[PDB]
Amino acid sequence: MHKDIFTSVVRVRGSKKYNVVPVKSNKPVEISKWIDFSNVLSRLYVGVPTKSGNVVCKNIMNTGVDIICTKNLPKDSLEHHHHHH
Repeated sequence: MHKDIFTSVVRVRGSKKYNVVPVKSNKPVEISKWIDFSNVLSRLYVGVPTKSGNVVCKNIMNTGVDIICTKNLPKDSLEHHHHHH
């Protein structure tokens, strides 16, 4: 229609079960910048296991837009429902 919501996969550097995180933008971006931002993420390593809606870089490429990961990264899997066999 006009612009598309940026959504890409960035590398997450750390021991947190997963390896990469799906990130999205708060505001619509032109598809030409979707590639451009993904290029940035290709040199970028997120090292924070966080909840959904976490801002990695605000004003990416100095645009005024927010890039947020919407996947929940479980770094330490501490489940205390079961004991242990």
